[PDB]
Amino acid sequence: NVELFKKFSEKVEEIIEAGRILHSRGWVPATSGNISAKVSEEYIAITASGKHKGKLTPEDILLIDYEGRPVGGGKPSAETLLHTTVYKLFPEVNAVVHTHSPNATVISIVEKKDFVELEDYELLKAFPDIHTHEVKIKIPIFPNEQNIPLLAKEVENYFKTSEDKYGFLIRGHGLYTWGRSMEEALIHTEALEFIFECELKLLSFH
Amino acid sequence: NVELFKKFSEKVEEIIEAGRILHSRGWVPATSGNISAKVSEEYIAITASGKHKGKLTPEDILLIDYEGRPVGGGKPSAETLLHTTVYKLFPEVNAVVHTHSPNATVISIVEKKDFVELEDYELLKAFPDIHTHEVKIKIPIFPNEQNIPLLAKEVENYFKTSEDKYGFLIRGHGLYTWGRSMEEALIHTEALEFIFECELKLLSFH
Amino acid sequence: NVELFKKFSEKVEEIIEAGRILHSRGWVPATSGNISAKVSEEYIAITASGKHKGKLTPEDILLIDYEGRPVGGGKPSAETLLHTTVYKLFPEVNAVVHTHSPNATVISIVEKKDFVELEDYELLKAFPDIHTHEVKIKIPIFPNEQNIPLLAKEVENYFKTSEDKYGFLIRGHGLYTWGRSMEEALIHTEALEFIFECELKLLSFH
Amino acid sequence: NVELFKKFSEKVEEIIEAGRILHSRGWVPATSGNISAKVSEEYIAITASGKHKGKLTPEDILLIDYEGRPVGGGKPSAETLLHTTVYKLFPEVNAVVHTHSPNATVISIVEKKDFVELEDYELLKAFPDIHTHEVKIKIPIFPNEQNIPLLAKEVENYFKTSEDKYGFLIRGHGLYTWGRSMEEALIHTEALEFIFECELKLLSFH
Ligand SMILES: [Cl-]
Ligand SMILES: [Cl-]
Ligand SMILES: [Cl-]
Ligand SMILES: [Cl-]
Repeated sequence: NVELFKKFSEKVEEIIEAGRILHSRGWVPATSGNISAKVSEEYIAITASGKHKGKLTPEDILLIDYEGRPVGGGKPSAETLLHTTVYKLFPEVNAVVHTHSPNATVISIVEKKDFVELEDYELLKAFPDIHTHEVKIKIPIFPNEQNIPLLAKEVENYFKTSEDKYGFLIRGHGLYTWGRSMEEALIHTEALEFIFECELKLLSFH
Repeated sequence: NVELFKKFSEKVEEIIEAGRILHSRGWVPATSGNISAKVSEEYIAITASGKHKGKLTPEDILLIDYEGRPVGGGKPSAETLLHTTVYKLFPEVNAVVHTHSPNATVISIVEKKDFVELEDYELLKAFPDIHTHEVKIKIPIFPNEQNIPLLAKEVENYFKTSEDKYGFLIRGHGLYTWGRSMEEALIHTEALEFIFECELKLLSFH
Repeated sequence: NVELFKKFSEKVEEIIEAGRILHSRGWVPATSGNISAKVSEEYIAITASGKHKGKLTPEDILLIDYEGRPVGGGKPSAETLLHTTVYKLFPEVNAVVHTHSPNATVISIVEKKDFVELEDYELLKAFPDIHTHEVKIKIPIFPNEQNIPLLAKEVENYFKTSEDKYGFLIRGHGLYTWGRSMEEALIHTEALEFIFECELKLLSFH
Repeated sequence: NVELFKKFSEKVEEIIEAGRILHSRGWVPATSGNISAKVSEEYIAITASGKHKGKLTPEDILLIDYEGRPVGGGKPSAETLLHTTVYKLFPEVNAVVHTHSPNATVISIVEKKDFVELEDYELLKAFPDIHTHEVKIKIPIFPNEQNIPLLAKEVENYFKTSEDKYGFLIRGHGLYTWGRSMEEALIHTEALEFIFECELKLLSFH
């Protein structure tokens, strides 16, 4: 079976910790959000969807394949499909974080354009990874597509053709980001959650 | 006397902890709110109304009957009647939480409709209990009925005939939720408090 | 010299703790606010005005008389006069807390009427002391009177003739409350700070 | 080499702590902001720009000269130039703090005038250092000048000719303050961040 058990357990502890941190920020209320971490080139560790991310225990962490399918046999879910999609788009990514903050939810409902943009040299330093011809951090907003494979399709199309790879928003579902490490993903989450705060606060005088 | 003393003491510790958690969220300011836990099919443990939920001690926890009456003889109160009402409506419920957050209070005053609604698949996972023909989490708002038995009446009528059983709001009094366990009730409280946040924030641009 | 030293030291520790609690709430930013505690019928312990209430040490606590004068000889200050005023109005009061929250400051500037009112049975339980013919918690707002003795005069007149004795606001200076114990004062502060939150939030849609 | 190593290490620990405090306030999200401390009349310790101020370790602290140049040879940066500028303007200053809060960022975008003002006797006590003919705490706003030496020029001109020396804002970059000690700088930061809160909240009803 190899040393998967070793890496899996490490990701379990990594995810439980990430969950306590997210919760302390008010970004994963009452079961919303989800967290995943790369176990190996064949398996991913992902938080069970109905569990509160702020009180995880080993039993709440599931092991799936790059097809979003649960190793112990099963059918993929929207969340499981969406994470694997991220892993496939960015081979360097080892962690995916989905938050569901009040600001993200609200922005998902009032933003008329299909993206949120800000331009913050200050915040760019959080994405030393991304090289682009712009200085504006951009966050694409995807529709609440009930058709999962199509939603995935649009996300792939966007990121395959876009220089910016900060994260994305799915209206009525929440924010998604990722990183080469859980630390990098959390940092990205914070950066984006910050933008959502400014974006709205602006639209409280506009 | 049986092992009531055993269960009572466990609920005391459960309630004091729930109170510290609620307070840390700013949901039980200066004595507002109240917490109750099922001791047995004949008794309920409830927080004394004039005590700060964030600094409870065993002496602040009262023992009442399913009639809202204080075991040591006494006359029921509005709060005591309202909780027992919840216990009677839902036999599976073992804990009731009443919060009084700034958002809930405000919503109690500005919402024109008699309910708050949102629709959040994400948040629905917090109510694995409820099965309905809708995807919108709904929260009924009841009037500041001075006539307690009538208020109770309306709450009973609503929930006896409604598929949704998330919680309810009493204008000028606060939010009410419940769960099969204190943990489940707290999680529900968070989910609903989240909706109140988005609801208002929306109405800051509408 | 008696056992003043005993009581003084107890109030020192009481005040330092009250200060850490206030600061954690964001109610005493950068030196604003002040805290006082009754040492005896002849002396009061009060926090030095230029010290940050969230990092007090014994050296930051001053001992004054019921005349606001610093025992070691000196001339009274506005703050010292205002607290002694409170102590004189309410003989049962042993602690006075002055906070300076963003909400209080803002309310001090936008409220057109000379008082803030709310009516919250829920919050009334925080003032088991006050008996009145009303159900609305009321907070009088006094002008930024440069003439200290006149400001004091108006405060005395108000409370000598008013049934409500929750606390008061001095525009451009901050909120004031008190209690038979520091715990009671802090609880009152929270109750009033809560009202300031709702009051404004309302005026974000009105 | 002298005892620089002694002082440097002390500033390292001072800066890491300041960073944890700033982060807990939500003022240095995802790498934004920066912190510096005077090591000697020839060297300054400054936080690396791309590191998260809330998770600093000795390796993230750089040593530069009063010319903003990195001792180990290198070319100055905007941040490094801006801090040294502050150190040169105020010889008593031993610490510089740059925050990047949601409020500061937002204010940087909506404030039409080139400064923010408030007038708060209460807050003035936080600046026992500054003597002026006014009672209003003033914060000058400088443009997002890509031309660094010119930005520096304007900042110097302002403070060389202004009685107020509370701090300043660079649109799209963040708030800057300083103090004779890190504690004094943090206190100033809080005072200014408070004003930004009130300023906006006002402009939510104006
Ligand atoms: Cl807003
Ligand atoms: Cl709002
Ligand atoms: Cl507001
Ligand atoms: Cl606002």
